[PDB]
Amino acid sequence: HESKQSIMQRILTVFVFTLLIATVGLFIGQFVPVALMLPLSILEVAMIILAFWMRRRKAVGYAFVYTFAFVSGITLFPIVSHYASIAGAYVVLEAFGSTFVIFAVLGTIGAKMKKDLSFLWSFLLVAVLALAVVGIFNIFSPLNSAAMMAYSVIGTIVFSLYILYDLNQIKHRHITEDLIPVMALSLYLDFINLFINLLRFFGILSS
Repeated sequence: HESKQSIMQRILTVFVFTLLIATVGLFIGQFVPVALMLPLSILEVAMIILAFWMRRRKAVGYAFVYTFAFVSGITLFPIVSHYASIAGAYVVLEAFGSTFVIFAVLGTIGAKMKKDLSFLWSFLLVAVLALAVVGIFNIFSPLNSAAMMAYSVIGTIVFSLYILYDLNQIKHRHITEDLIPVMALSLYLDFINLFINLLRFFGILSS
């Protein structure tokens, strides 16, 4: 017999693990040949689309989530490599740090606050869809410095709210132990998408 704590603690545990696993992949990704790396524009929007797509009421298993963490890690290297080659490698750690305290604070506030934030789902879902549209647009008609900057701020807001909203809904909704991987998967996609948005913002700002 589970409690709402053990369920939540297990989700946060898997989440931490996905982060580690991805980081392993990020290391390995530095060895992928140039002929096998995807364009920056495509990778960036890909993570948005996945964050929407993997946010389905379908239940997935741990094997899927950890493999997705490892392989996304590898493929997201060209992003880290780009914004570090225009602002210095220190901006990667800076972006990680901000993403970290943001998640840690908004996550905690979200998991303990009294109100039920369920009414945000439509606003949030429309927002990620708008981010995706601009991201697809960016592939065929590249945005300028101020535009990508403004975009990253919107994205920073949207996913910051998603971290708060997910930890809140994890508390309020009926979450059985079979929905543990997909909740962890979503939190991972929140984190990663918030990381990319912050990296692009601070990357551009330092050049």
